[PDB]
Amino acid sequence: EKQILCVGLVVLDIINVVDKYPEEDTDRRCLSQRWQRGGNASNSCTVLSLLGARCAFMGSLAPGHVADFLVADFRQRGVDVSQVTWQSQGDTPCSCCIVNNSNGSRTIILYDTNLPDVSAKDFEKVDLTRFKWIHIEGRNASEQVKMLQRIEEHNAKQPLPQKVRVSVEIEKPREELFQLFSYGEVVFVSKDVAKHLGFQSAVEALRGLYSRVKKGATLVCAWAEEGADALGPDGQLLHSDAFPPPRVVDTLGAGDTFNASVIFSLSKGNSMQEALRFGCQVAGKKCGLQGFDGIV
Amino acid sequence: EKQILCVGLVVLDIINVVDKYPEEDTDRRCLSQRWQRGGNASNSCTVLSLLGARCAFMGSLAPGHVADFLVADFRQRGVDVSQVTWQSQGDTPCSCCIVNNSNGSRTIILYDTNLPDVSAKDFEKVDLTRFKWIHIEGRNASEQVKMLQRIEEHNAKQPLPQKVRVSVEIEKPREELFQLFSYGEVVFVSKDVAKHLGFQSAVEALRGLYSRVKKGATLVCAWAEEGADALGPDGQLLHSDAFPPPRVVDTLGAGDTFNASVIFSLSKGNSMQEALRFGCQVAGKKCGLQGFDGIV
Ligand SMILES: Nc1ncnc2c1ncn2[C@@H]1O[C@H](COP(=O)(O)OP(=O)(O)O)[C@@H](O)[C@H]1O
Ligand SMILES: Nc1ncnc2c1ncn2[C@@H]1O[C@H](COP(=O)(O)OP(=O)(O)O)[C@@H](O)[C@H]1O
Ligand SMILES: OC[C@H]1O[C@](O)(CO)[C@@H](O)[C@@H]1O
Ligand SMILES: OC[C@H]1O[C@](O)(CO)[C@@H](O)[C@@H]1O
Repeated sequence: EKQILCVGLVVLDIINVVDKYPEEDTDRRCLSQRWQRGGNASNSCTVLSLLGARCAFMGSLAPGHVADFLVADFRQRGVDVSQVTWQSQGDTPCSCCIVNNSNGSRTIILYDTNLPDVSAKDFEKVDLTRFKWIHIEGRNASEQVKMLQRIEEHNAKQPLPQKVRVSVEIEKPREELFQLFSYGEVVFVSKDVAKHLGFQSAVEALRGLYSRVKKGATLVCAWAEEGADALGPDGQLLHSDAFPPPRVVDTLGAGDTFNASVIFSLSKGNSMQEALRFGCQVAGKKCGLQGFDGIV
Repeated sequence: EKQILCVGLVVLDIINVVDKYPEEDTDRRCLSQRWQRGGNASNSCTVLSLLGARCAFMGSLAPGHVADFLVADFRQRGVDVSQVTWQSQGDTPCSCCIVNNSNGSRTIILYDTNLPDVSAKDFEKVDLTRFKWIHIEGRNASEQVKMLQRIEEHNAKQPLPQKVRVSVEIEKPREELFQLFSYGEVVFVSKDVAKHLGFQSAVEALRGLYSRVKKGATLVCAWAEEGADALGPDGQLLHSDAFPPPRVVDTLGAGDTFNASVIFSLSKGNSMQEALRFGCQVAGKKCGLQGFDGIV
């Protein structure tokens, strides 16, 4: 009955599949175009739902056609959005994406602004006993640090079988987000963050960044087509190769698929080695199809 | 009380204003992004409305969030959409547009498909006495030829002050569309069509293509920043220079603005020379602002 909660961003992705990258100053038909619910935390809710886990999303929405599409899509997947922060006004962000079918490239034109992120005041109203796992996409670090501290104070009063497991994603190389390294039992660190901090390989990143994580936590670093690596308190450097499809056609959300699949596998009691393998398997399969529905 | 009717395409334009053309395989914020009702005939209704003429739109829509946005926008402008053909199913087309603020470039990723165009059976239900002018965007020529013939049969029974004036646009270089040359009192021919038919200047295009238009009609050929030219039955080659803004920032719909402004000026009894001038003035002003609302 307990759900998995993901806190972070939801956007509307308008995805244009093309057979060649558009030439500036021209008009040309795409191969296909679709509206797709996006955002890191939102995409991980999609994959968790497809994998069979009841999950909830916490993010910001503003009234309009965009939010109406997103709410209906959330409902279709069975993702709980009762804790979404509804802003009085604003523009729900929309990403225009160009997916080149010929070379597998992914180009994202991101919205110029975002709605205000979920506040710690917002998060304080959440009944934490509803959830066995809470994943936070690193965005507004000062507010999210307070959220993570609230979960720690909650867990201090709970016995072992009723503690809420926590994971965080640190994807953008913004110094403020690095306060999140010291929270959660699993920390997903992006390749962009690793390179920004001076590491040019997943193995180097784990060795160099492990001192930042909380006592007993596991650091996870996915490295695109090179697979994914992890380092936990037992001191073993773990690695899974990627599972590339015969033809890479859609990598948008592949990292979100990896994140959700690792969470799913760990929530079912699997080892980090198996969860890393499972995450690359599901994410690699996703890269060979459009959207997420085909991962099954 | 009589309105102007434009028959053709409506699409949803998602317009991304950027400071540099997006690099393939990257993510980057735009300067701004907006939803804008688009399509040639639909854009001309917008400009006609802003210029103060009551107008109506005839096109195809299908249920969904896209049509809901478009219908509300039509309503905001006061454009009558009672004769829109509502399809039972389908995807209302959406164009993803990249507008480079630095060089004024316009890149359009067009939807892969379109809804079925308005049929001659659809158009037969329209009360032609409602309209003093009917403009047809050349799309499904075999059906639109029947529409134009119906207007001719209607006008044959009307006295001089009650005849419906007709204009056509021939924008795409598709051979089937060239059946429309012989219909209407004003024929807008695009630069792309002129070059496809072997003419590299507006003046050459008018001289070489005038034999195709109906007896007494005027052929109009706009040539982007070179202005616009026209040739009517008096035999005088007319030309207006363009009226470029201090900085060209948004040319999407500039041709639709020119078309509507020429129609507007002619409907108010002005000469072709003045209507050509007026069309370049309004379209040139449009090129210096986003969307159409600022033309005033
Ligand atoms: N091009 C690719 N080919 C095969 N697998 C991939 C590819 N990109 C990503 N993956 C899979 O997805 C995971 C996450 O990659 P990441 O680099 O974080 O994705 P994103 O591009 O979404 O940020 C990898 O660990 C791998 O399992
Ligand atoms: N780059 C530009 N600078 C100035 N005026 C322009 C420009 N592009 C178009 N116009 C104006 O708009 C009119 C129509 O141009 P056209 O080439 O048909 O537009 P479109 O690019 O929308 O097809 C021109 O006759 C001119 O009045
Ligand atoms: O940065 C936000 C972008 O990233 C994604 O979440 C994919 O991971 C897209 O759905 C969204 O447009
Ligand atoms: O071809 C259709 C495209 O052209 C426009 O009508 C501009 O003239 C756009 O609004 C639409 O996306």
